[PDB]
Amino acid sequence: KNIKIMRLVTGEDIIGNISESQGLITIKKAFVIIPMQLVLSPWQPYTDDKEIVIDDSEVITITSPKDDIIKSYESHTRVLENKQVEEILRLEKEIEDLQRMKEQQELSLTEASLQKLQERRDQ
Amino acid sequence: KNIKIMRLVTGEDIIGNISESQGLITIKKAFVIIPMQLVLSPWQPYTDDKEIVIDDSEVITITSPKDDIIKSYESHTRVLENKQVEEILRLEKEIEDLQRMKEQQELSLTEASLQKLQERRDQ
Amino acid sequence: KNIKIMRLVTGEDIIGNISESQGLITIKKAFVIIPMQLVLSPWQPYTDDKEIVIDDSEVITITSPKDDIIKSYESHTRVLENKQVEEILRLEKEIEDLQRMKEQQELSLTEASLQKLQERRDQ
Amino acid sequence: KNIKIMRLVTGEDIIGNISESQGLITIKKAFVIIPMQLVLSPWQPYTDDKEIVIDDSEVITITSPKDDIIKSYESHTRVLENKQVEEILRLEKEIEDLQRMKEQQELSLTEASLQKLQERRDQ
Ligand SMILES: [Ba+2]
Ligand SMILES: [Ba+2]
Ligand SMILES: [Ba+2]
Ligand SMILES: [Ba+2]
Repeated sequence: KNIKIMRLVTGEDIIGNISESQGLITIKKAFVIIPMQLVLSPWQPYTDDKEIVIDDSEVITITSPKDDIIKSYESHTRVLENKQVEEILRLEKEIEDLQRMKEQQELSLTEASLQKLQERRDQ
Repeated sequence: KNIKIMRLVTGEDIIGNISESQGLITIKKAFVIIPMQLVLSPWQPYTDDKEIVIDDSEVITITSPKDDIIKSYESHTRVLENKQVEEILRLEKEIEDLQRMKEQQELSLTEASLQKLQERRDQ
Repeated sequence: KNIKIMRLVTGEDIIGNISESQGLITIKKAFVIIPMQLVLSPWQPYTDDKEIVIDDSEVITITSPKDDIIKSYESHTRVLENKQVEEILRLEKEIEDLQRMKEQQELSLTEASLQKLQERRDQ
Repeated sequence: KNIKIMRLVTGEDIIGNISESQGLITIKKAFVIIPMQLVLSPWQPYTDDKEIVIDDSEVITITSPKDDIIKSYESHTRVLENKQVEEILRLEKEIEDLQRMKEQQELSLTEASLQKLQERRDQ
């Protein structure tokens, strides 16, 4: 584990897990720090990739942060995971309930209705 | 000691102690100069590192400043240290007073209460 | 254990743990009973001594109380201990947090600033 | 030195230096504690005696106090002495100034006026 803040050539502050292998660096769980206490936002809200590879030629400064920001970052990154798991449980329960109710509703049906059901499902 | 102002590719003015060793330069006690008299702000308010290493390919101009800005910078950099030391003394005194008062409060206690204290502290 | 209410020559009612050895009696956890349900107050709010020794020549009547007052006295004397322990935990946690924050704040300092810190602490 | 609070048969709280020799006790710098923070008042504001001798048959409880009251008592008993010394200096300076001014005023006088002065002073 290695948490190091950095400043991008664009002019923004990125905090996350860093790995510098061969110049090009790998970033995990990156967060944009908005100056405003502190506010953190997702860096790449359009991708699900765990790691993002960038080039060291496009980063200005890489430095270790103070402990308060470390605590805030850890708290935020565990709250997000907890909420994600809670939503997964909610979705699974709703899916199970809907499937059971649909099964019971479909159970009471006639033969011709079942044939029409199959035909329209095929269509 | 070597104080030289510089202009970054972003378009900001940085004043601080500079050391140019092998192209990449080391900066200590950097300050952003805001055009407004003069106003100075911390450059990296999220890190406690004494020195920051940047690349000469990302700096436009490095030049020595006039004496008025030198005087203002020295005054500001000593005022900050003085205030830091004063706050350290304040915190130490408050901690000592709180510890002493807690010790006297805990002194007056019963055996069963002491056992409950130890159990809940262990929990 | 022996709980016996008594009436003082002053004209007040004291309830607490009693021990009559050689005329002079020892009282622990004494409480003044205010006639108003029942209201209890500390008897000696300026001392931390567990036991107080008084003379039997200065007490009018010593008698055992009814069960309702015993229950109220026990409830009050456990609530006070519980609140005392809770406040001890609060104070310890606050002291630990303040000490940790002061340590991190002092960690980031310069040599001359450290020397000034030591000199002013000595003063 | 021995500071012990006590409760009198009258029903008041006395704090001061105590000495128990032969039953009868000696009290120095006694203060009445008024329940209201804490407020202290002189016990015997009509006498200048340093020590007052009372009988143990007229005191209910004698117990050691907590540290906060000790600190307050010491602070008050040094402030009173400091103010007393300051007033002594004020009075001495005023007396010296008045004596000097009277001496200079009396210096310029005639022989018959001096004789009348002596006669009326004798009267
Ligand atoms: Ba770089
Ligand atoms: Ba250049
Ligand atoms: Ba009796
Ligand atoms: Ba007595």
